[PDB]
Amino acid sequence: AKLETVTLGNIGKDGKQTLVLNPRGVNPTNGVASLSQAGAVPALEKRVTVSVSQPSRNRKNYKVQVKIQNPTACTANGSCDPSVTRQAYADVTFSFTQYSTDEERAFVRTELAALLASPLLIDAIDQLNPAY
Amino acid sequence: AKLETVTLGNIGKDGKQTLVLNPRGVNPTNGVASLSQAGAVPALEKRVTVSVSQPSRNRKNYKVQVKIQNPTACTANGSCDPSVTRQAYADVTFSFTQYSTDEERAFVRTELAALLASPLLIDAIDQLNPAY
Amino acid sequence: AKLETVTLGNIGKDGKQTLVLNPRGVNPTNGVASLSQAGAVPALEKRVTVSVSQPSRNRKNYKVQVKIQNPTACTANGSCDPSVTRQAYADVTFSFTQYSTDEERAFVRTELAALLASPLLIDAIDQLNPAY
Amino acid sequence: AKLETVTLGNIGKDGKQTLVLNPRGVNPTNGVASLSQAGAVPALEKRVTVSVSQPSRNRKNYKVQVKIQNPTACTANGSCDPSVTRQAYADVTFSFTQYSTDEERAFVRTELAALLASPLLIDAIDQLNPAY
Amino acid sequence: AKLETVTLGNIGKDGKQTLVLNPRGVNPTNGVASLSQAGAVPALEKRVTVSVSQPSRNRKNYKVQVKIQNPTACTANGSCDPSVTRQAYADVTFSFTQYSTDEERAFVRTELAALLASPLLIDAIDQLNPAY
Amino acid sequence: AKLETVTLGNIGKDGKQTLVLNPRGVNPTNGVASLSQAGAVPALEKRVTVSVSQPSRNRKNYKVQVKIQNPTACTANGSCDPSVTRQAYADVTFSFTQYSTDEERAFVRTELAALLASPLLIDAIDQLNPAY
Repeated sequence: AKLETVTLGNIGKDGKQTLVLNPRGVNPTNGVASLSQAGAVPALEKRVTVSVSQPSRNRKNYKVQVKIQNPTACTANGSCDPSVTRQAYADVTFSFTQYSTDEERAFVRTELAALLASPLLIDAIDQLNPAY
Repeated sequence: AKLETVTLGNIGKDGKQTLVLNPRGVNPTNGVASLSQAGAVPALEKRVTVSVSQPSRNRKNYKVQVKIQNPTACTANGSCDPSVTRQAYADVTFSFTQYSTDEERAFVRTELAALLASPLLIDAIDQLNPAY
Repeated sequence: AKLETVTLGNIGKDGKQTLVLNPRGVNPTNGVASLSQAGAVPALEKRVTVSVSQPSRNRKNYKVQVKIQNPTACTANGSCDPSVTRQAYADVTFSFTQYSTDEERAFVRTELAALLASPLLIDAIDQLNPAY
Repeated sequence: AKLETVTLGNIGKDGKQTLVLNPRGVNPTNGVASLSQAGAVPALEKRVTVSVSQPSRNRKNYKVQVKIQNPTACTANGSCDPSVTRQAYADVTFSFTQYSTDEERAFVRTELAALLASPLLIDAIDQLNPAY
Repeated sequence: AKLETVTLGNIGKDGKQTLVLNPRGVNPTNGVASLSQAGAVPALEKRVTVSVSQPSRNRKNYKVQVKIQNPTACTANGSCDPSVTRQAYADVTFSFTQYSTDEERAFVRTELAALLASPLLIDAIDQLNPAY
Repeated sequence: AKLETVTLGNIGKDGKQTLVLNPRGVNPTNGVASLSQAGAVPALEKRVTVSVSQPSRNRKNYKVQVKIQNPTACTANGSCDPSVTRQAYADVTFSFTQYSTDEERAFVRTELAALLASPLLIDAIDQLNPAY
């Protein structure tokens, strides 16, 4: 699409947070758009990436994949600038036949958005206990 | 969580559709919960799967992964029972340090759900045109 | 150029048809812009692609190449969504020395456009009989 | 068709030039028609060539291809007769199924002629800047 | 940034010249933006290029590099269109840790700009004699 | 030139800082002049270096290159003297034919200084986002 500044609301465990992702570049040799929460230092800011890839005689399917990467920082022992002490990642990969309709594709996008909101996925992701 | 019958609403290109996923089994040797829209014949019904997996000395990270799979069917040439004529898949994989807080995990989950609703991701998925 | 939505008229055997090509992305790893007649399903829509490529120590010449690809579809045997039952392609490849003037290049472009309108090229492409 | 003398008008950067291509032969071992602006010396005259080639069990497709070759000359250093000091080439290759209709072929030819007049294709060829 | 038309003033040995660099394209397979003083023939025009490159598990540092390339042309012996008879190149490469602040980067940028105005660098570049 | 103490003003993100570089030596086996902001401890001070190199039957071109190296120090972990916890480097490399005029070289030098002040390069170096 148009590589706007995308800004998500009603985010978080709260239900009441927000994230502004400014469009920190497009192509990096490898056809991947890129966004990131304007932060103190490059190493420290949340990120997202989106890429679509037309089918090449090799893999015959359209393939969209999104990636989230949130670093967390600690002003580690008595030092100065903070250190990244772990990262939480997420990435989806959609796969669609050349012959799929946009109604089909849109259903999959929205089905996953609804599924992430479900009580089952909340205990799978928030609480990390499995499903019995 | 508890392996309920999950029912997603406000789904679809419309914004006004709904999906009931009935809990068609749990463990299949490989720790994967499993649901499916009760449909005419096995081969023909929407699916989802959920798995979280504790870190084992090998991979040190908790890893949650969801998978969507929607067959689309055609009452193919002058025959009887319909055939699957293509499938649209999606799958996410969350990755969290052993040392991450649920606020972090829940934030990643909700950011992805909000991002799937954003205008940028809609053109990537529904319309498959990339980001410029 | 600016990746506008290009809209060609007075097209066709008629001389009286029109084609709107909406700019379905730019870079796909391999510097190829891309347009497409917004159509029912990905596999089914007309396309064009444009690429220029500066000379790199290897090939000393600027090289422009455009590509046309029109699928033609049949609601084949008593099924549903139609199948692509053939494609007609065309592609030009312009080659210009680093030392060429734009008048030189523009002449070649317009000569080829004029040549495609000529009686000789019409029997070569439309009617497929050669030239005697 | 008939290997007439073809004469292209409204050519050039101007829009107001013309090219007379006189039919300097047909077959040269390899079924290639051939034209040339009657010029001072063989090496110095603009050319075009046309070939169609019936499908042979090898390649199952009819294949038409046209080739432009315009040499540019300089009465280089205080000498006599001019030299070719570069060439600008263009060539198309059409590819059509045995099962294609002339309407299909004609649409491709006219689409390509229309496309060479478009503003986007002008910056790729005349100004050589790519598409963003 | 936005790939504007950059126009540098107070340039040159004089201190009193100006250079218009028009944005002749962006990506050419390898993520390199590109500008050039619109000149007679491609081979003959001044150029500049800019690239940033996110660190990839390989090289852990952000790396920005700018490149200048000015051909000089001679209406070479008794000919026509001139030939390029030498080029003067310059290229910078900035290298920054992921954990650097923009104040740090801005300091290096402005330090290098001030340093090119200094009396010492002028005898190194303009006059090519070393430092004693 | 004469290896003066160079002192750059109007430096920095501010535009309103200054840097004194005192001439801490010349030759170190490999013909490299050398300067540095007098700082607490060797490991901790800003640097610059300049070299010209006459062309030797090998590389036929004069080649001037400047290098910036700014360490950043943190009175890290409840210790004493600080440690260098990252460095920001920059280096240019000018390359001139034996047959270049100093006006050409001076133009490249001043062209690169103006270019570091331009709005485009500022977003490349300070903000690290590329050009679109």
